[PDB]
Amino acid sequence: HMVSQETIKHVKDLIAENEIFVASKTYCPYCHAALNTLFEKLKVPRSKVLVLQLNDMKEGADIQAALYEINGQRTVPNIYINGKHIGGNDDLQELRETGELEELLEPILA
Repeated sequence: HMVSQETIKHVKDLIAENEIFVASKTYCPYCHAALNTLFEKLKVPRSKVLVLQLNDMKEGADIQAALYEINGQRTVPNIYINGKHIGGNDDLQELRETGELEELLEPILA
């Protein structure tokens, strides 16, 4: 219970309001891997995805701490698709490999 309810609600809002939400950082190899998969490989429209660079926001550490409380993950990339917690790049690639990611992205690509 490290973070304010204000921050928890704000992060929950970002998760709910955006088709895809990706918590990221600048110069983050695995963040780059996940975004390259989404935008370049799978051609998800960039305008449908909210990407935040935590290290460059005042509220950055606060947002990261909120995500830890919400989903138990402490690292970036931290991905949500259609309100559902995906995880990091490992998780995204695993869903891709089974064919699940295709079905998760379908309603969004429409």
